[PDB]
Amino acid sequence: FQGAVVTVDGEVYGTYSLAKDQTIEIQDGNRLRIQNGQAKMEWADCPDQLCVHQKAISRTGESIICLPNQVVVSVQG
Amino acid sequence: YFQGAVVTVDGEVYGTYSLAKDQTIEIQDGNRLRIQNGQAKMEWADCPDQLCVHQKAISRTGESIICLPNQVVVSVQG
Ligand SMILES: [Zn+2]
Ligand SMILES: [Zn+2]
Repeated sequence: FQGAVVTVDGEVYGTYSLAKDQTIEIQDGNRLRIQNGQAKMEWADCPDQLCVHQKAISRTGESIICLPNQVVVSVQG
Repeated sequence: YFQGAVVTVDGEVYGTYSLAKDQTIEIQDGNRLRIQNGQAKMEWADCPDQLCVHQKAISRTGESIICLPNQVVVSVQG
């Protein structure tokens, strides 16, 4: 399956299918929304809010990162 | 203040490299980043999937290139 791989401090947190609408609360500091086959950072407690402003991802290799919270979201097949 | 490519390996910041200067960053033995014409691109990697090498060049704040097998994160900050 094609999913959004989430790593926190370099450790794989989980892999979430893009084909299923879901909301992932990543260790209280980030919230990922999977909707219509795309992953987007819906909310974050980081000061810069850069992760929240990155465009939704759906293609293999694409990523969303929250550097202050060491969160990496990546699309893997 | 400058626009640069922040490189993290295993969550540790290695450095920030100005996008305004053409340079090659050899990130340990597994990844090589090329800064050229104000853009950062993964030129080479020893990873099996080669996904980082196929990612589009980045130049805008927040944009990223990641090599998941080698725990390399490249991000534009500033
Ligand atoms: Zn963030
Ligand atoms: Zn790679």
